[PDB]
Amino acid sequence: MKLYYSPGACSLSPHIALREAGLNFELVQVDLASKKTASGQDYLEVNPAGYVPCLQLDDGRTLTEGPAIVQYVADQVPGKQLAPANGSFERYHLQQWLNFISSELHKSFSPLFNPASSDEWKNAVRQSLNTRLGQVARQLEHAPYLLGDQLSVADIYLFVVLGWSAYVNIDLSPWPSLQAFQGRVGGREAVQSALRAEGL
Amino acid sequence: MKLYYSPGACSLSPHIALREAGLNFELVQVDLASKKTASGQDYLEVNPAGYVPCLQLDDGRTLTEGPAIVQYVADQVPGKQLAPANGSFERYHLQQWLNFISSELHKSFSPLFNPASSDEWKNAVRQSLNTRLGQVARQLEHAPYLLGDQLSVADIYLFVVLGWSAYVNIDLSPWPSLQAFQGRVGGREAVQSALRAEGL
Ligand SMILES: N[C@@H](CCC(=O)N[C@@H](CS)C(=O)NCC(=O)O)C(=O)O
Ligand SMILES: N[C@@H](CCC(=O)N[C@@H](CS)C(=O)NCC(=O)O)C(=O)O
Ligand SMILES: O=C(O)/C(O)=C/C=C/C(=O)c1ccccc1
Ligand SMILES: O=C(O)/C(O)=C/C=C/C(=O)c1ccccc1
Repeated sequence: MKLYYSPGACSLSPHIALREAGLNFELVQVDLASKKTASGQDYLEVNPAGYVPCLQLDDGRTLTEGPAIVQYVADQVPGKQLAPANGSFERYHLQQWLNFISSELHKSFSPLFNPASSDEWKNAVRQSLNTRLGQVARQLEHAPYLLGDQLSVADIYLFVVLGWSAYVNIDLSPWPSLQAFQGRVGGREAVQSALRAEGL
Repeated sequence: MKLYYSPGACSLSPHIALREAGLNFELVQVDLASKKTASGQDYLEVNPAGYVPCLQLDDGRTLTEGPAIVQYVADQVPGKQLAPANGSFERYHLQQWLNFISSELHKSFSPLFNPASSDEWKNAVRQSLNTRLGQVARQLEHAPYLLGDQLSVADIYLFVVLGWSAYVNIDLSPWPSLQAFQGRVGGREAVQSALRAEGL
C-alpha cells in the first residue's frame, strides 16, 4: 500500500489516519510541479488531476480525494473505531463533516496560500472562513471531537486544515474550543509520528 | 422526510435521488436571500451554515452536505443500486467522485453566481473548471457513467452542476462526452419529474 503525499499538505490527513490504524504502507513523495514521484515516475499516470493525496492498494487500484481515502483506511481497522460502522446514521454524519471540512474549510484556505490572488478576493474568503470556523468551534463545545467522545478521521482532517492557520496568519485564539481541539489531537503519538516522518 | 431546496440549486441533486429511489418526501422551499423557509421559519434553525440541501428525517434528525445526503438516500433502496454497497471498493470510488464534484466542480461554480466576485476570481475559477471538466469528459468518453455502466448518485450530482453552465455562460462544446452524458441522464423520468416539480 502506497500513499502519495507532500509534507504539510492535506495528504497529512490520510498519513495520520494510516498511523492511527496501525497499518503499514510506503510514503511516496510527489513534486507538485512536474507531476513526478520521488522515483522519477509520472504522477499524472497515477492521479490525472495531479494533486495529493492518492492511496494505491497492493492491487494497483487507487483512490483519490481525502474524505474517500480516510474512510477506506478507517474501514480496514474497525477495531480502532476511526469511523462509525457503515449503515449507521453517524456514518452519514461523519461524511457530512468530511465534506464540510473539504468544501467549506480546506477550499477556503487554498487562495490564501496563492500569491497571485488579489486582496479583494482573499478578504472575502477570510470573512467566510471566520464564519465557518465559528460553526466548527461551536460544535467542539459539545464534545472533545466532531462526533462525540471518540476521535474519527474527520477530526484528523480538521486538525490538518486548522494546522494551516499558522501559514496564512489566522490566529485561532478567538475560539477556545478550536485551540483545545488542536492540543488534544496534536499530542497523540500517531500524529507526532506523522509530523516527524514529514519533517515538521 | 423533508428536503430543503431552492429551485435549480445543488439541492436538485438529492431531489432527483429521492425520486430515483421512489421515496416519500416533502419539498420545503427556502428563500436563499432572506433565509426563510416556505412556512416562514428561520432556515438557520435547520442548517446553521444557512445553505441547501438539508435532509430532515422522519424522526427529526438532520443531514447536511450533498454527498452525505445522496448516500443516505441511496442506502434506503439498495435494490435500485444508486450507490455501490458500503464496504465495497466501488463505494469508496463513489465517495471519491462525490468529493470531486463538490470540491473541484461545485465550489468553482460558486463565485460565478456571485455579483460581488471580482473578475480576477471568476477568470481563475473558469480556468480551473476548464481543466477539471476536461478530466470528467475523458472519464465519460468510453463509459456512460462515472462508475461504469451503472448510474449512481455521483452522476446525478454531476448532472446538476453541469446544468449550471448555461446560466454562467460556460460552453460545453469542447466536451461532447459531457453533453452526451447530459442527454443520457436528463432523459430519465425522475430527472424530468424533479425539473418539473421545481418549476423549471
Ligand atoms: N479535492 C482534493 C484536493 C486535494 C488538494 O487540494 N491537494 C493539494 C494539497 S493540500 C495539492 O496536491 N496541491 C494542488 C495541486 O497541485 O493541484 C481532495 O480533497 O483530495
Ligand atoms: N458544502 C455544501 C455547499 C452547499 C451550497 O453551496 N449550497 C448553495 C446552493 S448550490 C446555497 O444554499 N447557497 C449558499 C447560500 O445561500 O448562502 C454542500 O455540499 O452541500
Ligand atoms: O489547498 C491547496 O490548494 C493547497 O495546495 C494546500 C497546500 C498546503 C501545503 O502544501 C502546506 C505545506 C506546508 C505547510 C502548510 C501547507
Ligand atoms: O455554488 C454555489 O455556492 C451556489 O450558490 C450555487 C447556486 C446555484 C443556483 O442557485 C442556481 C439556480 C438556478 C440555475 C443555476 C444555478
